[PDB]
Amino acid sequence: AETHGTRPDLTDQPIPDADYTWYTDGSSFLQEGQRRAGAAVTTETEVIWARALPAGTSAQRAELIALTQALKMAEGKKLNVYTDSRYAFATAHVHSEGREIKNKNEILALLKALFLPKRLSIIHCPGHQKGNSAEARGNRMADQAAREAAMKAVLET
Repeated sequence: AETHGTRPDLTDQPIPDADYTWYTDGSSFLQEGQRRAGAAVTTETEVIWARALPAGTSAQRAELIALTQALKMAEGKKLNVYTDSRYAFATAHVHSEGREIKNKNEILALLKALFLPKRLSIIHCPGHQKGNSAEARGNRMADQAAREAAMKAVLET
């Protein structure tokens, strides 16, 4: 049981009985002078969802959006979901009392979506990993799909 959290039964380690294990990533980069971004939810081997996000979108906000989308798609199911983002992890895990100065909308939407899955763990794993370990391949896969989605939309196809 977490405390000063939002969803009281949310955990940070893999639940034995999970139906789904997904990896999420936001990615942001500058191209043609402007900030571009995308978000994705994947397993080790398959892209469940990935989208380009509007110009200006920070990495932080892209990461909230990716994690929020995974929670929605897992509604009613038991989910282990990994993020490489300490900021999305904290936002999910720790309740903040101050009126949000940044990403107020994305944070509000992530917080509502926390309650969708039947059971949930949001786990933070390291990014940029070279392993064939499940997590390594999961996180790589999510990073690649999110960057790819953002790239394809900026280039226009």
